[PDB]
Amino acid sequence: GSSGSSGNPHMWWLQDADPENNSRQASPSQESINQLVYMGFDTVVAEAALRVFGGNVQLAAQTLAHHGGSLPPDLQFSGPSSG
Repeated sequence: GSSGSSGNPHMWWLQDADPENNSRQASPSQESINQLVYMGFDTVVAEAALRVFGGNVQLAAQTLAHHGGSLPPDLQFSGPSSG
């Protein structure tokens, strides 16, 4: 990955409740990511997680929790892995 510690602005303070939230494969949603960070997962991990599991806050947590921040190092046969 890449160092993550203060850089991009959170942006989108308030306003606009639901801009575009449909049940279709696509990038994650701030909230979905924010809701993740809450559980105890670096945003990056949250965003990366959602991406891993397509974009399921649960699927992510289900793992992020089970594992406990770190993601599955053996989730993808050939891909990213600390090892």
